[PDB]
Amino acid sequence: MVPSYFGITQNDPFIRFHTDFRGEVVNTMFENASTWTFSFGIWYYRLKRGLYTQPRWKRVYHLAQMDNFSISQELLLGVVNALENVTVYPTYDCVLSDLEAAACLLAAYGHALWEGRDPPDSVATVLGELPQLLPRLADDVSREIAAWEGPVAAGNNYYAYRDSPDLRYYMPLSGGRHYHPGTFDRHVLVRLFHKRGVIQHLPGYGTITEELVQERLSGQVDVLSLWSRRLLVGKLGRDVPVFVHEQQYLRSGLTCLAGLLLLWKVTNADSVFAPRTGKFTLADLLGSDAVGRVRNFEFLVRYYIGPWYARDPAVTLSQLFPGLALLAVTESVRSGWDPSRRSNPVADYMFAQSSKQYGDLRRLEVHDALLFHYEHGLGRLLSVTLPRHRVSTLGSSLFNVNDIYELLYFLVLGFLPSVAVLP
Repeated sequence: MVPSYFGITQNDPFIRFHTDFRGEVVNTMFENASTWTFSFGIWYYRLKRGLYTQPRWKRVYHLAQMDNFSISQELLLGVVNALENVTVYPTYDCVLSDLEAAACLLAAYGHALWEGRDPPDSVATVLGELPQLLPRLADDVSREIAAWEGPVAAGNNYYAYRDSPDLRYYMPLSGGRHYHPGTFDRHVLVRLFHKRGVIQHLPGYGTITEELVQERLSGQVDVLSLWSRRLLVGKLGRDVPVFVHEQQYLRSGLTCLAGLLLLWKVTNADSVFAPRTGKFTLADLLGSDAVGRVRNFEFLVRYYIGPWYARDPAVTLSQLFPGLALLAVTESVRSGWDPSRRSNPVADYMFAQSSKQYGDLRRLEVHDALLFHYEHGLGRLLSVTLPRHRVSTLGSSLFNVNDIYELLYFLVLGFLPSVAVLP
């Protein structure tokens, strides 16, 4: 009964909810706002139009008024549910989120800077320090890209994973829980972390040294392992995973760092106090009755990410930012890339989540195709000359996002409504 609150933008009040932030915000919008007059952009409309002519999906998603940009609550919840699950690792034995894995890599990175930084005490503290750590990481990445050796992976992507065209599942299956040798060879973060001594021995990356054989023989033994244990023993005790051997945590953690780097880059582009371009107002979401250096990213860290992690430590980056997942997947799809060769993968996963015909394995395969697009699109967006410009272009052309204030809400909601139909 004690209400929960999240803060999205500094110019806005906090948003009240009981247990499910996104679900309750969506429900309030359909109950209090004139949704029939809204647009959610052409990407959402094209999805509605495509489904409208398919009787099964028209019924499941309660589609009505074929030539209206407005979408049903059922369709909106369907899309959002698919996006939220993108970086969820749905195995019975998943003990860490992509966010906690990213926090361990970042604490190890901070220690490896050798600048006398105050050691963080927990994942919550590392999250609190993202506004200080991410600019340093972004500077190091920019230097690593400028001095890049050998070829760049397909799509000018510096954050690429080298998977076989036949790889259909995200879970690592080589020698237990490792990805095939060479999977991380062209990934800028892995190259940087290996250069800074964050990662010392990564199976399938580089060559086995005499020191690994000596460690295996004598037992006399690593920055990543030390920081993973320090941050996660409170949560897991003795059962702390070794990221270099349970590579799903290494890969999800790296993808989450790429996601955080992109969020830090685009969220701080302009002030929420500057004159508005778009038509969205908080009243479109909650109803009329209910309502220097740019630091929009720090505001989200303190009033959204931090409080969510405190109440639900299983939270993943796609559950926090389903709009980021929609942008990244769309960037990959539009580029012509396909994980089956190395098309609506969001809609494909929505269908797999609702249909009783799909077994667990088929649903996982469709989930993993969406996640492969997500990783590729995220890497593409972060690798372009001006990431803000490409994100701005996709936002205004497809997702009804026209300024920084609308971008911030879109990233957190997975959609952006505004009055499109007026007398």
